[PDB]
Amino acid sequence: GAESLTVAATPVPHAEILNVVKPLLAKEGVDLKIKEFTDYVQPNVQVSEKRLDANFFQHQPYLDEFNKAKGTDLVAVTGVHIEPLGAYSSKYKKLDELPSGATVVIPNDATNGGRALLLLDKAGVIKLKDNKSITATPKDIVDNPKNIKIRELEAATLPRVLTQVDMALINTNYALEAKLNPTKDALAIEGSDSPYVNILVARPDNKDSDAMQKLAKALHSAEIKQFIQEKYKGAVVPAF
Ligand code: MET
Ligand SMILES: [Cl-]
Repeated sequence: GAESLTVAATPVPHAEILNVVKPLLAKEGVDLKIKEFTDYVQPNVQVSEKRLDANFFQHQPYLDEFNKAKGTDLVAVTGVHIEPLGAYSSKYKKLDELPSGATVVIPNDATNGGRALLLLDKAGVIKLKDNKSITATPKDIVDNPKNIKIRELEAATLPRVLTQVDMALINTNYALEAKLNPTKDALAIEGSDSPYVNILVARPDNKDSDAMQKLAKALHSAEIKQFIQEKYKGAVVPAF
């Protein structure tokens, strides 16, 4: 009979990708059971608490910081895709239009906050210190001529505050659920050669299990690459 494999995922793109791989896995004796979560904490907690076998929602910087903060030992299995992060505005059409004292909201977790600040640096809105890392904070800003006010709120909440700020830097999974189009709507956007490949994550006990390996291989398949390309039209970039 089939091997059970339970995977927590954010709904878009992750759970969509998993729904498309699920039949391929069934044909290799693996019964993939997908559980959707809307947040960036519970998928890890569920795996670490031995409730689910794996998850698919985060990048490696986030994982490493999560294990540090929580004292857990979740491990990456394979990389799947990149979601270049965009800056969105309901009020302005290009960065040059941002007013003095503009409110710019970014995620309040260490890695996605740092990532957002790095995009602001790349786009020339602010400048970060020369020795900055990818966990930069607003304290690391060395130039802010427009006196931008950097606001920090939980990642999932940013689409809901978009109309109440001048600009928001929104994780693509959340942007796509909100019907934002990163390639058309973004005022600035990351490149895809970045630290932020989204990874399948599991535990030491199952990373090298037969079922886990079959899932990992399916997630590098030509078929999944095609799905990602046609479905997300460049908003989600295959990492293989
Ligand atoms: C929980 S780390 C952020 C994950 C999100 N899908 C991104 O790539 O931006
Ligand atoms: Cl753990």
